Amino acid sequence: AVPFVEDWDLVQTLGEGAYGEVQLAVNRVTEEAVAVKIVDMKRAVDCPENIKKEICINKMLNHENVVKFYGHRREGNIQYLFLEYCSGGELFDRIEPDIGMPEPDAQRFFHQLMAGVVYLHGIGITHRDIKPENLLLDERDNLKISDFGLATVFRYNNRERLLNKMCGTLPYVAPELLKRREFHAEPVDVWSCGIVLTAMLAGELPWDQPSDSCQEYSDWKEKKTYLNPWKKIDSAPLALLHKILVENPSARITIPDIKKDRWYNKPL
Ligand SMILES: O=c1[nH]nc2cc(CO)c3ccc(-c4ccc[nH]4)cc3n12
Repeated sequence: AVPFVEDWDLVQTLGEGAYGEVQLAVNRVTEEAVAVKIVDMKRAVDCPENIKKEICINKMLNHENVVKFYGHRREGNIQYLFLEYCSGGELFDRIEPDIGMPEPDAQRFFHQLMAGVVYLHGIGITHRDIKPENLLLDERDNLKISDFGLATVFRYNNRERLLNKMCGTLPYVAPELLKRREFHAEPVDVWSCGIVLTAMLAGELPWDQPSDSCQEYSDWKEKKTYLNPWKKIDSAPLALLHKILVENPSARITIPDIKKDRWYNKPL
């Protein structure tokens, strides 16, 4: 990207994406900032197809709680994706370890998270890796869903399909990914949003994984909310978490009903 880097300072690394590292690029003349995701397609034989899909999905998106996609180009074996620079950083860094953040801040972010996910689901897209590292903040602390490297289409027009791919980040994945050969897309994203809410409120992930052998998950199934992280969480948001972190995805709360939840609507 020699002409580009003559005019744009690749100032620093912002982070890792599913398929590559993301850099802050600043135009020397205009000082416009853009995020440049740099993907080495030689790292996997299926990387070209995979990054092509991320690009394709990105072209479908336009929402205030989704990271803007500006464009892309290839040079040799490297794919460059040009994305909104979200100057508020990752939601992850608003979460004080073992403490979380103030409840009003968690609620606001959660509302914005719901808005983004509703939008994605409405266009038939599931993100599949919702976590604080993939939720960015703009200059006014508006939440933006980031990184569609693991995203896929679960509804073609008005026809849903079941998914089967075990992907995502283990502490955030729904138990059906470890239990059912096929499953519905939307409840998996709802579950990860519940784990994000948990992390925001208590600064602590509740379990390594929602599997039968994970004691911390068994403790939750057994309603032991007198243990961490749950004992740090007020009963109101905890009541919502009780509805989101339901093992049977068919019994799990849907987003329309999350919007009816008492804590969701609570003036703080
Ligand atoms: O601005 C962006 N666009 N895409 C991304 C992707 C990541 C990786 O999570 C990313 C990570 C961090 C930051 C940031 C940190 C501080 C201010 N901003 C921006 C990011 N970022």
